[PDB]
Order: sequence, then structure tokens, then C-alpha cells
Amino acid sequence: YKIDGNEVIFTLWAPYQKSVKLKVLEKGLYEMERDEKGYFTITLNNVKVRDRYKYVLDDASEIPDPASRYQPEGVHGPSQIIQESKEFNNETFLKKEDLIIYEIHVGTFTPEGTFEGVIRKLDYLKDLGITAIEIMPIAQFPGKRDWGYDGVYLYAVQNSYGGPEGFRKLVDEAHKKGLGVILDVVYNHVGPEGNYMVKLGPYFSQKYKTPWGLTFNFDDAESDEVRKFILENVEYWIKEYNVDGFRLDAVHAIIDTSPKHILEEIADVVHKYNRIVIAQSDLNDPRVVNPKEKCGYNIDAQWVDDFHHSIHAYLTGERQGYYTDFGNLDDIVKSYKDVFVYDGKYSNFRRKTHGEPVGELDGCNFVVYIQNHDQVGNRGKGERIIKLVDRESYKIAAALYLLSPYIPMIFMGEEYGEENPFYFFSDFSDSKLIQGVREGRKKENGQDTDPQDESTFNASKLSWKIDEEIFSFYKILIKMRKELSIACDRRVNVVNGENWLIIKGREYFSLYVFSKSSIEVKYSGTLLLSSNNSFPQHIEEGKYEFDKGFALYK
Ligand SMILES: OC[C@H]1O[C@H](O[C@H]2[C@H](O)[C@@H](O)[C@@H](O[C@H]3[C@H](O)[C@@H](O)[C@@H](O[C@H]4[C@H](O)[C@@H](O)[C@@H](O[C@@H]5[C@@H](O)[C@@H](O)O[C@H](CO)[C@H]5O)O[C@@H]4CO)O[C@@H]3CO)O[C@@H]2CO)[C@H](O)[C@@H](O)[C@@H]1O
Repeated sequence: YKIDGNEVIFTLWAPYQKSVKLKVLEKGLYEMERDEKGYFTITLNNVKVRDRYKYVLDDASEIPDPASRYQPEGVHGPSQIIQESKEFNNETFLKKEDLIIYEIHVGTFTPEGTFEGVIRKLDYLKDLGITAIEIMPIAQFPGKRDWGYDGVYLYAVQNSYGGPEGFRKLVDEAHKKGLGVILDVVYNHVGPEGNYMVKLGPYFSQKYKTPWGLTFNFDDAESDEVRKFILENVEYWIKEYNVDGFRLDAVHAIIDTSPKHILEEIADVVHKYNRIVIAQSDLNDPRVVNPKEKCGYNIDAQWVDDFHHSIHAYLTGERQGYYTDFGNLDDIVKSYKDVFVYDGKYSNFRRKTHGEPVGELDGCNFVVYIQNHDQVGNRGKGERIIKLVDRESYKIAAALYLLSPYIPMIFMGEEYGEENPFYFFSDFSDSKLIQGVREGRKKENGQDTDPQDESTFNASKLSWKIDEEIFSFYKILIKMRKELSIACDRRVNVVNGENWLIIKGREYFSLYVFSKSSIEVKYSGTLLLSSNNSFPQHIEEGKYEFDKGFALYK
């Protein structure tokens, strides 16, 4: 819908449909006008905020507005008219160079499990030193318990998180404290329950498919209209919620043979309105992130799993699944200096040459992390990294990524040493999709807890039980990162021995000692932070025997 004066126009794209009725609960049932492209319209003046509606089909069946701005009673319920309060700054205050990201899943972040709860932690976040929070998909999904990837109404803010007014409030309040909100949005597929679009027109592709559901149609017959639906969604989050930016989910699953790729156009929209886009890409292809004049889509930054895997594999000894491609110290140094470990070499996991070099792009085209919703949640037993390594090792990990040239991302809970798992959970009601997610989860991941069990979700709620030592260490890591100008700067000299490595920047050097070992230190510096009490205040060039631990010098 659109609010013009006293009156509101309803627009529904539905080429498969012969005629559609607008049905406003308590008001009437109105026949809509059809243009030759398959759009049905009607201008109404008896309509006010909070009115509810559905569309009734050829079928006589009723369905919610797929473009709904609010789904008060979940995915099968009526759509409802929201206040179009359309103030948005023309510019985000977030500077990409300065970005430190905090990943949040509203549902489990906080005893409340709502936006209100996240507002309550804003001081904490601000003080920690984070500059922007990334919110996992809030697009209306079935039930109350879901990561968000089963979202099925791209424009509706999940009822149970506190709806539109809550999300709006969360972003006004984070702006008030000087933090940005980044929104995780899903354009690659659509959840299995509560999707009605199939009945309306070719929203989805015959050609291609994703593991998680039906993919959008961007390049076959009738795709102008769907390109539009997605592009207007990024416009909408910006204007109607004043979001600062986006993390785009699984971009490698957004397939488009059009003359200009839909991803280049998404970036275009966000840049038109001066915002930030991060892509999750498994492609290891600089094309996602390269400028247009270099044939790229010009997305601002992309997740680099190779950094995370390097660290995790090495430190944990783990080799299941994608970890088989990793394990050596080498892999960490590689990712530390060429960004991608798979930059065009053979992957035994994938059984093909994977990736491409990234060139001279600086570090702030990439985001790195030792934890996140996937790298915890996709483990059968949801274990956080903190269960898989010792204490020294955990802090060494935090240092490796927060002191890296790349944009770092903390996974809610990581900073204070959360020990509770993060499981896959879902809340479908359809007994065939309940049966399907359980059997799927059991076999891709070896997940023994039931995703549809409420306890599984509860187990995943952050404890807020603070480990002051770990928390303090993060606080300083973040501070020192800013003071030392580490951000984006790829000019780092890295030496390694069997069980240690030293990384040296323009302003600093770090000691990463994985086992007691004897090291030649080529620099002089004074100590900024350390994982132990065993490193000197001031060190000089010379050879030293260190115990497992990390240290930072200037
Ligand atoms: O009817 C359609 C479809 O339904 C069924 O599929 C079910 C799956 O079996 C079940 O596992 C579940 O999938 C979950 C994933 O388990 C979970 O990992 C998550 O994944 C999202 C990530 O969180 C997100 O960050 C992103 O990450 C990556 C990709 O970038 C890339 O590297 O590939 C991996 C490998 O999977 C991803 O982790 O993208 C993910 C998806 O957006 O969320 C999904 C969705 O909830 O869910 C469905 C049903 O709930 C059925 O079995 C299937 O056969 C059928 O075709």
C-alpha cells in the first residue's frame, strides 16, 4: 500500500490471477482493477491505521498481503496498516573504516527476547566499544522461535520481537547512543511456511534452487516485477526504519544472468541513500566487492570464512566438513596477508579450484570473526568456540581477529565468555515441515536436540554470566585497535615458527604463542595488553622463551 492523502492505494502484483478482491476486515470486500502486466489496484478512503486486510483470489481463498508491512497474528494471519512515518537521515554517521560489529539474535539475546531487550543493552554495547549492531532477520517468520532465515514476509517486522514500533524504537535509541543498526536481509530464498506468492505469479525460478527453499526469479519471464519487489525492500528498510545498512544473506545463492546483476543494483540503492552493504559470500570472488570500473558489484565488504576457519581448524584440531580444507598455521598467515586462503587453489572439500586473489583492496572490504550464528549454530551440538579450546587459546583467537586489518564481528555473548550453546531452532506448525526440518537437521549437522523443541531455544538464550577477565580483555582489544589505527591497514609483516607467530603493523606488534617456545623478537615496544602476567612492560630486540599466551606492544 501507499498513503497519498486521506486515501490509500492498494497494489498487488498477481499475473496468475483473473480477479482479486480486497477484503478489509470489518469494512467490506472491494473488487480491484487489473492492468495488462498483472497488477491489481484500488484507491480507498475509508481506511485508517491499524485496519486489517487480506486479498481474496480467483480461488475464493484468502491470503495476506505478500508486501505486508505487519503481520499481527503471524504468517497465516491478516495483514495490518502501519504508520508510514517516513523520516530518515540522508546519511548514516557510521564510517566503514571504523566499523566494529555486534551480531544479535533478538529472540535469545536477552530474557525479554524483544527489541525492548536489546535497547536495554545499548549502554553495555556502547561501553564495550562496538560501533554497530547487526540484527538477524526480522522479516516475519512462522511462530516465535527461528534464526530468521525462514522469514516469509520481506516487509513485515516480526510480531513477536515487538513489531514495527519496537524496531523503529530500537533504531532511534541506538542512534541516540551513537550506535548503528545493520539489518540481515534475505533475498536468496523464502521460508517454507506461510508463503503465498506461488499462487500469484512467477516470483520464483524454474531454473535454479537453494537448499533452504524456493529462490527468487531475477532473469526469466516476468522478473521486472520481482527485481522491483526486492529493490524496493532495500529502499523501504532505509526510508521507513532509518536502518544504517545491510548484511545480505548467502549472495552466492542469488543467481542472475541479467546484463546488470541484481546485487549490483542492490548496492546501487543503498549507496543512492548513502548507506552500507555487507555481503555474505561463499564465492571467494573479489567481484562482489570490487568497484564497478573494476567489474564488480561494489558491495562495501563481504564475510571471509577463510579467516575464521583458519583459526578454528588450527586451534581446535577439528577437520569435519569444511575444516578439512584447513588446519595449518600457514593457513592463518595466508588469510592474514592475502585475505582468502582459497584464492584460486584446489579444495578437497569442494573438489574443484576455488576462489580468486583479492588484489590491492584494503582490509575494510572484509569482515572476520571467530564466532557467529552459523559457526556456532550449524554444529550439531551448538558448541561455542570457548568449549573447544583452552582459555589462553580463546584469548589468542579474540586477539587474532580484533587486531586484524579487517572489520571484526563479535557474536553476542562471546565478549564475556558465554558458555551456553546456540542451537538451530524453528517454530513451524505444519507437521510435514516439522518432520522435514528435524530429519534435515539430524543429517546435515548431526543435531540431536530437536529444533522444534522450546527447550532448544531456551538453552540458547544468553546467560549474561560475566567472566570479568575475558570481558575486560575484549574491552581493551577493541580500544587498542582504534588507538593503533589497525583498521583496514593490510601492510603487516608476519613471521611464524612451529608453534608461534608475530604480527607487526605500522604501530604495533603482537606475539601469538601457541606452545611454550623460544622466539627471536625483532622489535622494541611497550606492553599494551597481554593474556598473562608473564610478558614484560617493555621488551627489546632479542630472543625470549615464552609460555602459551598473547601480548601486544607499541
Ligand atoms: O521446502 C524447502 C526445503 O525445506 C527443507 O530444508 C530445511 C533444512 O533441512 C534445515 O537445515 C534448515 O536450514 C537452515 C540451516 O540449517 C541453517 O544453517 C540456516 O542457514 C542460513 C545461515 O544462517 C546464513 O547465515 C547463510 O549461511 C550459509 C551460506 O552462506 C553457505 O555457506 O551455505 C551454507 C550451507 O547450508 C549456509 O549456512 O544462509 C543460510 C540460509 O539462508 O538457515 C536455514 C533455514 O532456516 O531449514 C529448512 C526448513 O526449515 C527441506 O529439508 C529441503 O530439502 C527443501 O528443499
